Amino acid sequence: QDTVTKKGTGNFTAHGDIIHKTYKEEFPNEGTLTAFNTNFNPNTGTKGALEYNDKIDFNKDFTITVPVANNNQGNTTGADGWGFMFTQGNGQDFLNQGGILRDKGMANASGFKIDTAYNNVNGKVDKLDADKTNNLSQIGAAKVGYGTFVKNGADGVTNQVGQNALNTKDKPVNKIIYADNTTNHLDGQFHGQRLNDVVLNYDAATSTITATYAGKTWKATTDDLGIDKSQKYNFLITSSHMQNRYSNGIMRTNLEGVTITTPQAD
Ligand SMILES: [Ca+2]
Repeated sequence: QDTVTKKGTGNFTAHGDIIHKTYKEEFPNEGTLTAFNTNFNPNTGTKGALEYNDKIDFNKDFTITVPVANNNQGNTTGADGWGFMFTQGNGQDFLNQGGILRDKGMANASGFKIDTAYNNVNGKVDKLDADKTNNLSQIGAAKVGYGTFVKNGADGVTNQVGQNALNTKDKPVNKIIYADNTTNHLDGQFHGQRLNDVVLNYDAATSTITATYAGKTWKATTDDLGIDKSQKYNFLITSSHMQNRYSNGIMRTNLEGVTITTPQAD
């Protein structure tokens, strides 16, 4: 099958807390990495998005690949995670309303999240984080989170949709160990603080998105996500760091290896 690919800073628009720089000792194999959440402010928290400049057409196949490197922080102090979000709205709306990583964000937004935080506002826990059976039971110092597709309702409220992870023995099923203390660049164990690909592979014939990350696979249909295949969508890569957290929540990608690949056929 012949495909076309767009990538890199020329094809994404930054919104909010996004910077670019080298990390020579920690990522000597890499060029310019793109960092979210570096504007640290425990009074407000922070957030950022990268918005793809072209529309997503859910009547045709696509594969989206995003290299991510997670903060090496426990789930009560680090960043909220990564939200790979499809929406009729834009990055400006996201800065205004929020995304898919918390309790509520942009109305009708949907997509895949890597949730790296146990979010608790004075004893009120984000609903999906409180799901000890499917999602999350290790809280505090653990660098433990979870993956899942999600859909924001007409009211913005985030709900879990699609399938639980399809190829795992982990308990909870959706678990992701998103970082550890390894600094070795060659070691072949999975290390979520190093760069690892998120792959979103959409099959138009079956209306199904497959998400692969950390060797785990999730699936959701356009019907699960509320996606109208007759309408073109925007795609955003999002991250955020909650207020009242007192160490860095820096989350990084390599934008020149963020690829949006589609058939050359119409
Ligand atoms: Ca969370």
